[PDB]
Amino acid sequence: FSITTLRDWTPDPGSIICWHASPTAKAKARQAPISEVPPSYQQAQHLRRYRDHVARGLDMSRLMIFTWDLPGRCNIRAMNYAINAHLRRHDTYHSWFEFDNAEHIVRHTIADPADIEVVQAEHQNMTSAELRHHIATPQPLQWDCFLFGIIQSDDHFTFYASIAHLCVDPMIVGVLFIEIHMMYSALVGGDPPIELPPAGRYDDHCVRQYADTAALTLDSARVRRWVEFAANNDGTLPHFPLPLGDLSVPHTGKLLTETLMDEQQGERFEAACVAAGARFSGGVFACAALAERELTNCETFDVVTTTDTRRTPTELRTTGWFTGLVPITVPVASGLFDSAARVAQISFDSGKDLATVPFDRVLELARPETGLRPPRPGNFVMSFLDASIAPLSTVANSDLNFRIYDEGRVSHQVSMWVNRYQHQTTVTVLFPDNPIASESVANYIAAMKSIYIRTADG
Amino acid sequence: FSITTLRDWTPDPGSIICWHASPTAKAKARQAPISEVPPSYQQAQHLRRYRDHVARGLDMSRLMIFTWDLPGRCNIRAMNYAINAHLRRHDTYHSWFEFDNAEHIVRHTIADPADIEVVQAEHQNMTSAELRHHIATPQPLQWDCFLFGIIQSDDHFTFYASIAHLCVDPMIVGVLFIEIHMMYSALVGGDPPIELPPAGRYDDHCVRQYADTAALTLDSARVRRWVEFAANNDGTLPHFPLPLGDLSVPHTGKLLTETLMDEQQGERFEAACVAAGARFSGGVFACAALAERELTNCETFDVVTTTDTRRTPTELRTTGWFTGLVPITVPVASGLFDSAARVAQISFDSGKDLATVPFDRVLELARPETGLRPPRPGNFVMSFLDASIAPLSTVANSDLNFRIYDEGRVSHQVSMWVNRYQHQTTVTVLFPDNPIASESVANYIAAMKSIYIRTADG
Ligand SMILES: [Zn+2]
Ligand SMILES: [Zn+2]
Repeated sequence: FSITTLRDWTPDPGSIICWHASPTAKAKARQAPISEVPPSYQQAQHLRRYRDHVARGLDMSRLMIFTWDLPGRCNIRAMNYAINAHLRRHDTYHSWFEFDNAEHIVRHTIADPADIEVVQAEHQNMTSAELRHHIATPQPLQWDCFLFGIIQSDDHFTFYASIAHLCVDPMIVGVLFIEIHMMYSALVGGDPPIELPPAGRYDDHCVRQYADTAALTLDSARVRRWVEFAANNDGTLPHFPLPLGDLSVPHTGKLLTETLMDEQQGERFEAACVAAGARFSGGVFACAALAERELTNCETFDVVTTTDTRRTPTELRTTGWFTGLVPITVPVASGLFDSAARVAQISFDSGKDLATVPFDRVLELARPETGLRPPRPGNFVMSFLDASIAPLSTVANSDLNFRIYDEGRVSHQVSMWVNRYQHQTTVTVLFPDNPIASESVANYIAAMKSIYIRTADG
Repeated sequence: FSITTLRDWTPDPGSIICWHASPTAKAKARQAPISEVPPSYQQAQHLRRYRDHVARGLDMSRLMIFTWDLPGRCNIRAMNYAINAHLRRHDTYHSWFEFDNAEHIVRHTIADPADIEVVQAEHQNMTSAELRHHIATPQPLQWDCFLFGIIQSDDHFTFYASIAHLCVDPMIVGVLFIEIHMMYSALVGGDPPIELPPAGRYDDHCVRQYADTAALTLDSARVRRWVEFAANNDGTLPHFPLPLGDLSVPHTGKLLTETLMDEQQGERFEAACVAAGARFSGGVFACAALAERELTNCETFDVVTTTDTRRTPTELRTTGWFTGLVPITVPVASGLFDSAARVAQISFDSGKDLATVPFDRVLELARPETGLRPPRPGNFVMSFLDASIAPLSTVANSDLNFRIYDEGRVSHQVSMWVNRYQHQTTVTVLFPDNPIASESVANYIAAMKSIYIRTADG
C-alpha cells in the first residue's frame, strides 16, 4: 500500500533483532555444485545490469523491502521457525550466480535445502541511519541476498524483509503474508506449522522459458511484432515522452505518489470502461495515453507494461521473477476516452501472448539490418495492479500497516505503478531526481488524474 | 520402415497370445472418479470426430498399429511384466473420456494405477482375418483402448501393438523400443527391470495448454497469423491441389509408397540445401512446392505439416499426443531450388512457434466477420521425418523388422510422409481409394521425385 523512500523511513526506537545466514550455511553455499538450469531472462538481464553498475562505481537498485507492524512482544523462536521455513521452501533461495571468464552466467544450487539456515542476533547499538544502510546491503552476486528482522519496541514490534529482486516479484507480498504472518500467528497461537501446498519450482520455469525462446526465430510472428514495436520507437523500447534532464549524471530515484480516484469515482470509472467495451485496465492505459496527448499533442502512445506470466496452478504457487513485458500502443487521434479505452484494451489483451517473449531474445535474433538496440536511460515502464481482488486485497484490506520502501538508488527510467484498491486508486512514479524530470512527471500525473476524474464524472 | 494396409497383412501362422484388461481392471476403471484435467485440444478434436463418425454410421481411423519380429520363444512372464509396467507408467493410460448430457467431454482418472492390469489369453483357432479385425477394434471411447500381443511361431514370434491415437503419437515407437524390447532383454537375461527416468505426465500438458490458449485473443499475433493463412486458403486449411473423387461416399484409405533417393543422393541433397541457405526439411517442402508448380502452375504452395510440440525435458519423457500443425507457405514464381528451399526453411522454422496454437482455438476466437469455418473433406497434410538421427534410427537400424500398419478405414484427406533413413529417402501417401485420387497422387509423386533427383545430381 504505502510506498516511501528508505531514507525517509524513521523506525520506532527499539531492539533490532536480525537474521543472517549462519557460517555453516555460507560454507555449504560456497561449495554448491554447478547447475545446468540457466538464469531466467529476467535474472540474466538483472545480473548483467548489476555487474555493469558495479563496474561503473554505481549503486544499483536491486531489492524489494517490506515492513509491517505487530502488537506486543515478538516470539523469537516462532519467528525464527517461520523465516527459516520460508527460505527452505522456495528454490529461488537455493541458487546463486556468478560470471565466469567472458560474460557467461553460471548457476550454483545447494543440493540439500536443510543446509540453509539463518540465525538471529541483536544489532546492539545500531542507530536508525545504520539500520537504513544495513537493510539495503543485500546484492544479487551473494547467495544470502536477503535480510529479515524485527524492531522490538516496548509494546509493539515491526517486521522487516529485504529480498533481492533476483529471487522474487510482487507475488512475494502475498507469500510473505502467509508464510511469515499467518505461520507466526499459528505458532504463537499454539498450533503446529500451517500446512501448505507444495511450492512450485522456479528452476522449471527457467528451463521451459529457454526451451520456448529457443523455438523462436527472427521471422516468428511474435518476434516480428516486437521488432515492429521497437522500430516504431527508434529501434528500442519507448522513452518517456517528456524531458527528464541530463541522465548522464547519476541522480537517485525519487518517488511521487498521488491518489487518482476515491471509491465512488472508481466504480463510475469502471462503468465508463464497460460502456466503452473495455475494462478497468484498458481505461488505465487510455488515461496514460490521453495524458501524453494533452501535454505533447501526440497521435499515438507507446509504452511497455509489466505483467505476471504465471499461468498454471504450479506457477501460481511459484516464488520468483515471472514479470514479462507487454508492448502497449494506443492511437489517440480522436482524443475521446471511449475509443482510446477500446483500442488500449485490445492492445493489452492481445499483447499478453507477447509477454513471454523476452525482448533480450529479440535482440539476440535481430541482425544489423533489423536496426534494433537496447534502450538508453529514460525508458518508460508502466504497471497496473488490481489490489482490490487479488490476494493483495487480503494484505491491503488487513489491519497490518503493510509498507513498501524504495531504496532510493540511482534511477535511469520512469516507472509508473497504477494501483487499484478497495477504496481508492493511486499512482506512484519512480524517476530521476532532478528539477526537469520532477516538473515533467508532476505535469504528466496532474493531467492523467484530471482525465481519470473527467471520465468518472461524465 | 514398411507401411502396409492392415487388410494386406498376412501374419505367420502361430499361436496368438493376446493381453486384455482384466474384468476387475475394467470394472474399477468404470467407476473411476471425474478429473478436472481436460482432454488436450488434440484429444478433444479426435473425440468429437469419432463421436460424429459413429453417429453418421462411419468407421473412423483412430489407431497406431505396429509390429516387430523376435527370434525364438517368447517369455510370457517377462512380456507380461513389460506390458503391464508400460501401462502403469504413463498417465495417458489412466484416463478415459465420455460425453455428458451436454457436449462436454468429461475425463475420468483411475486413482491407483496399480489397479490397471492386462492378462494374456490364447485366441485359439483365431484366423488371420479374425486377427486383423480384432487388432483394429480399439476405439477412443473405451478406457482399455489398446491391444498388445504376440504371434508365436515354431522358432520366432511377432510382437504387435495397437494403441488408440488418443493416447500416443509417433514418439511411442521409441518408448516401446525401450519399455518392451529393452525391458524384455533385461528380464530374460535375469536382470531386474531396467531403470527408467521419471515419466512425464500428460495431464500437466493438458492443463498448461488450456492456460496458454486461454491467454490468446482474436487479435493476438499468432492467432492473426493462423487466420491469415486460412483466409489465404479460402477460409480453411489447405486443400489438396488436385481433384479427388466423390467424398460423400465412404471409400477407405489407400497407400502409395515410393523411393526418392539413395544414400549418396541424400548426402548430396543435404549439401545442396546447406549451400542454398536451407536444410533438408526446407528442401523437402521446396520439392513438394516445386512439384506442385510443374503440375498446376500455381503461384504459391500452402500446406500444413506436423511437428512435435514437446520442449522441456519432462515433455520429452511424456507419452501422449503432442503433435501440432505448422502452416507452410512457399512462393514458387522463380522455379529455382535455392530460393524455394530458403523461403520454405524460413516458413517451417518460424512456424514452429505457431504449432502450439491449436486451430480449434482459432475457430473459437474467430467471428463471422473473420470468415472462417472448420475444414471440409480433402485437406492436405505433410510430414518430414528424419529417421537417421531420431530414436527411429535405432529401430530403423535394428535387426527387427519393424512395421507400421494403416487400419484402412475411411479417408477424407491426403496425408504425405517424407522419411529420410540412413540409406534412402522415401515417401508414403494415404488418400481416398478411388481412381481419380489415385491418378492425381501418382502424378504428384512422380514430379516430386524427379525434382529430388535433379537437385541431388545434375
Ligand atoms: Zn542484520
Ligand atoms: Zn485379443
